[PDB]
Amino acid sequence: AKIGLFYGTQTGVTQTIAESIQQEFGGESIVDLNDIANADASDLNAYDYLIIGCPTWNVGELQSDWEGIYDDLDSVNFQGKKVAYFGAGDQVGYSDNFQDAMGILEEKISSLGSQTVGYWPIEGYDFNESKAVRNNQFVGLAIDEDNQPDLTKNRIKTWVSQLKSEFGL
Ligand SMILES: Cc1cc2nc3c(=O)[nH]c(=O)nc-3n(C[C@H](O)[C@H](O)[C@H](O)COP(=O)(O)O)c2cc1C
Repeated sequence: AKIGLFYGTQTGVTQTIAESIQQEFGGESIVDLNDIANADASDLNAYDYLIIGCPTWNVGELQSDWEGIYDDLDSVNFQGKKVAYFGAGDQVGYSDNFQDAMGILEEKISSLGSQTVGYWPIEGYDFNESKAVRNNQFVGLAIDEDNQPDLTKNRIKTWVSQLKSEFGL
């Protein structure tokens, strides 16, 4: 497929989100679903468009699978690639580290030369701090299944519509 979606998940929430995003784009012919646990950093070179999904764990940390491959990301040339991000988090229980993982990954990947696409508004959330916020916007789609499960479907539909334009679809 033209778009490669790489996700990491601990309790399965991020995977379900990834599956809905794939479905919203039109299926396997449009988006390849890849678990980062089974991937090598170089697998990311094969796509011009990437979607990175990662839930925040422990104290504002990367999901373990993303944690593992983090240092290897330096070996991938991201120049010219357009990358979107999404993450699962808990704004109530971790109000000081909401969606930190997504922020940590975007900081690293954008520093390697990629173009971030898919900024999302912060107004629909209530949190104190997040490493995923830049100039009053999230760097990617923030999902909260713990506190706002009723908003997920529409958030995904809206975000995917937004990305289609930016990914040339
Ligand atoms: C031990 C623990 C630590 C967590 N830490 C954070 C955090 O620092 N920031 C955040 O936004 N969410 C945090 N969360 C919420 C999770 O990211 C959230 O439950 C998410 O749906 C987990 O996704 P997964 O099933 O894909 O791994 C934490 C949850 C648990 C159980």
